[PDB]
Amino acid sequence: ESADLRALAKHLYDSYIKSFPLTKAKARAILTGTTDKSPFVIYDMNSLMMGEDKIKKEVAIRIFQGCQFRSVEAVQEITEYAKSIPGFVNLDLNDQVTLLKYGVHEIIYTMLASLMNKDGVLISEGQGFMTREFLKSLRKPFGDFMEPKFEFAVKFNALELDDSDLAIFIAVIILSGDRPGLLNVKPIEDIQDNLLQALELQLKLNHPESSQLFAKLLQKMTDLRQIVTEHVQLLQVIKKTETDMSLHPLLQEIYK
Ligand SMILES: CC/C=C\C/C=C\C/C=C\C/C=C\C=C\[C@H](O)CCCC(=O)O
Repeated sequence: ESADLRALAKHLYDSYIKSFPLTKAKARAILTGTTDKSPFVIYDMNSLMMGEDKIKKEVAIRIFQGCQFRSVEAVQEITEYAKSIPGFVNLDLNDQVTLLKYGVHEIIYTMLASLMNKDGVLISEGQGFMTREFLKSLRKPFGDFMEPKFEFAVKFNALELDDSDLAIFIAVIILSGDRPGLLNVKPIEDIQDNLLQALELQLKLNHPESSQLFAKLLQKMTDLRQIVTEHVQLLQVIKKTETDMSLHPLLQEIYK
């Protein structure tokens, strides 16, 4: 019955709204311009300092540290959303951790796209907007830190997916039965099968005129992996040239 799939889709979308304060709908509203949600833009040094005063230690590293914090924040959000996925908490505690460890970043960059356009990205819950040109001008090796993300966002945002779609998709990402070290693989794949069935109906009903979106979308998981890898490298480079820089223990744990 497809009525069981629609019901599953609604459960997931409902938890998605409850687990993420800044949705794509809100982001897009802000990005396309209103008066109350008009963001402050940061494109240079002055505006940066000006922003630290209106939005609420060298520029590059100080900024990068913000990224860390935010990432940790997102993880917490994703972790809580994972629990609402039917069957997920019923799995071996070890596997629950495995799926989270690997799936967390691919989900961070997927949702990050919602906050990006070709010229920049929203920060601090939509309160601010930092230009891609500023980030790209940062000091090596932090200048080439965000470029891969912007590249993906532009390509991915072209699918024109909305929140209700993204919720089933990140559910599928988490429930991947091919993660390194999964003890009990079968029960996991059984859940993804169902999720995939929800995403397939969801997309067809929500994007009737959009040919083979389901396939196009599933392909993007390829781009996501690439993004994660490149990051791990660069991240390992910062480690050596910046031995005086911290790293949240939760993030260090995920990269082993
Ligand atoms: C208060 C905000 C200050 C600086 C943030 C500026 C840009 C953040 C925009 C996107 C980053 C969001 C999440 C994380 C992105 C990075 O890719 C994570 C880097 C840390 C890591 O994952 O190892």
